Amino acid sequence: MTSQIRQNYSTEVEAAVNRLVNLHLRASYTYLSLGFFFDRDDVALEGVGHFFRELAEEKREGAERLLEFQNDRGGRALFQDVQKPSQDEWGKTQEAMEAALAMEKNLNQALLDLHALGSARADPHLCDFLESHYLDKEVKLIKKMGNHLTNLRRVASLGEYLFERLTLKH
Amino acid sequence: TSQIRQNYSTEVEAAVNRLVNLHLRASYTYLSLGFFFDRDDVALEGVGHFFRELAEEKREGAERLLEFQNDRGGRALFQDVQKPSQDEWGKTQEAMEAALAMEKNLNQALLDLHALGSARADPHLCDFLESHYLDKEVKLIKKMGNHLTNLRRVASLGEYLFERLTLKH
Amino acid sequence: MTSQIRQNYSTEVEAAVNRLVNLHLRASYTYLSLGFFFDRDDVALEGVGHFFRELAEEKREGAERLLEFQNDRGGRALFQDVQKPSQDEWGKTQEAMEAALAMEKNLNQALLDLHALGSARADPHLCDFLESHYLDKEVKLIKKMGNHLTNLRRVASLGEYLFERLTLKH
Amino acid sequence: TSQIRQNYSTEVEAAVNRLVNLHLRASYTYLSLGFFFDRDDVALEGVGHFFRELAEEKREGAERLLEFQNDRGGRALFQDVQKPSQDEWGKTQEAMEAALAMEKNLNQALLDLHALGSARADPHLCDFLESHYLDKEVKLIKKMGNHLTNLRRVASLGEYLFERLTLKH
Repeated sequence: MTSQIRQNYSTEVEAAVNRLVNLHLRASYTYLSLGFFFDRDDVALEGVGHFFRELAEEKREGAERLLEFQNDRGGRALFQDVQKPSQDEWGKTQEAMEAALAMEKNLNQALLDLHALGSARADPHLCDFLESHYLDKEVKLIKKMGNHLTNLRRVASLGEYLFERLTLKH
Repeated sequence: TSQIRQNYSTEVEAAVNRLVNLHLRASYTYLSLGFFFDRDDVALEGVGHFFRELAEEKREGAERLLEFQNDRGGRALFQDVQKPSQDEWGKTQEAMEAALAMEKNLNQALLDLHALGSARADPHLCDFLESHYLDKEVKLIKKMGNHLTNLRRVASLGEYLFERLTLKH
Repeated sequence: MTSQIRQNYSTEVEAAVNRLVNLHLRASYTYLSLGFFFDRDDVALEGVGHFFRELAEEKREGAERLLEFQNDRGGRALFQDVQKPSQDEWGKTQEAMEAALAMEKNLNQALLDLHALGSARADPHLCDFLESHYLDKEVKLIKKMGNHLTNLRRVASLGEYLFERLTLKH
Repeated sequence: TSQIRQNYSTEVEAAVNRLVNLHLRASYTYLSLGFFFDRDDVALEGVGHFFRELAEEKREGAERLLEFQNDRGGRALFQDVQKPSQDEWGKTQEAMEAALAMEKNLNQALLDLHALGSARADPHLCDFLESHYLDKEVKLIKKMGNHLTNLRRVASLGEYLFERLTLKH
């Protein structure tokens, strides 16, 4: 059938929002894997673990907010398989932070493609939603990850422990 | 002409005037609805309060659009506020369908004004409409869709129960 | 690789905890799908939606607690694909509650299988953890779902709305 | 022969006595460790406080096991508490490895007592051990493993930094 409330909503935009919800769920899954990898007994870096566990929660809230938006606009959420994380062990915190930065840059590129699509179909509500809820948060998180990576390259064992102790915990 | 007018078009100004007129007429229709649902032969005060609040919201929208028109250097031109389309609105389901259609038309007018402002390169107007008008409209349309679904679900007795358990509290 | 803290922990039990984490994640995914299906404009039962959204949170906390346990015991978490929910649309709230009850009973059966496995391999900490954190919660949730199903069969349109209004909180 | 003894075995009673002795010996060793780490030529007061707290935890464990033995109708038999296995414990990494080995031995003894009580069908003893001894022991072993990983990571200067930023916090 057709929704009674659906207005100025495209099927392409709806599929793109569904794919974005899947991407956000996959990112939350990867961050859960990272956070639980970093509290292992042979890693023992609980600050990095808390960082990634908070990022997993943030991505989960993002996916749930995108689903609420999809429901508000008259679209039907179609859930897909949440692909497992790309790695089982993430090595040092620098490699893990580089992987997280690449993943958020890909998520941001997807957000920007959805914004360009919504601006093409003249969907101002979708673009305003993405701007007020997704774009600035993402650039802030990418800047924070760049700072963390710079400080990790600076302290590069002992420097890794000092970074986890004095930067991530504080 | 005005000393403060900048990046403001005459087409956009006329569109804002027509939009404040649409908002005033929608507030008028919601006032008529809320006072129809308070009659002694209707006696549904929850759905009456619903439309009485919607009339206030539409009036605030029209006044905010007028403040915007004044802030941008435009001249507000007021027109006749056409009387509501109906005197009696029947059951609450028919009235809620009429309100939903009216707000879908209002949201379509808002989107047309946003497209006009984006074509004329008026970023302030589009930002104003996005931050103040679009999301409120989609939220109200979703609420009206939920109300209509629940009204179709309960459909006399179901109407009273909907007004008591959903609209009143 | 011969972790320093692993003691009285089996590889079979570790694989079973991993499968349980995957089952809990799949259940949380299914409950998220349910709670967002019950918030559509053509369903409009936000009480049932809130119920299922709260259950998805509980399943996610269960999976995270099982992962914390796996880390505490010296096991390595292996993440798999989170299979998409079994249905896209769940029909009436009675069919959806029956599906949720079946899923809860299957999750409880998996928990009991893991408890029996841990008792077979003489793993007292695992069985104590499952008893104090998972079994009673499961039987309470199953009893609540049985009560909800009985009341839904009792009120069986108008009865569904009345059940969502007077029984389910928002 | 006691009036309250029920479902209590002589084997289980002897095992609880041996476990109380093991807990007292572990408390003695942790006391020796904590007082070794506040020496003037060690000067690591954080890792000293760590072991001073662990000694108190083992003392509470032994006293709770004695209270349990009294509650079940058994007669506590106290034995000699052997001196700690070392007088000087070297660096904090060697000392933490020794503490981890002692904790794993204590946990293995707890698991043997649990298996014994489950063999004699003593559900109260197993429930007591599960609710009071097993989870605490696995948490302490995980904490010691994390401490050892961080000590191997920072490994002089790294040892001081670990005692300052991890143990004092």
